[PDB]
Amino acid sequence: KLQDSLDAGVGNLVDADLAKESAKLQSLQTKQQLGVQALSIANQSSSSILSLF
Amino acid sequence: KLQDSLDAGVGNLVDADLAKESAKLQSLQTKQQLGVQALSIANQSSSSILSLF
Repeated sequence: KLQDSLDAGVGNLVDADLAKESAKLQSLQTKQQLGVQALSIANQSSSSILSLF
Repeated sequence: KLQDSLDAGVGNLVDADLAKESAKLQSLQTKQQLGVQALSIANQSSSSILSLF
């Protein structure tokens, strides 16, 4: 019983809560796609003054 | 007879009625799977605004 107690304790110290991780993964993936789109939008800005000449 | 009565009293004090526990187990498993589906639907919420950009 004491060994099972130490195993449950080590699991309480280290084990991750994966159900949080799935939601944070989905949010971070959507944020990555939005950041790539924002990078393209920022990249377009330089060409607007090409029409000036 | 007095020992039999004391054992019956201890059983009345601590023992559980498992027939209620069976229906509670079925309802709780169904509620757990429904909560997992609700969690997935909550995780999908962020994706809708990618279409706007």
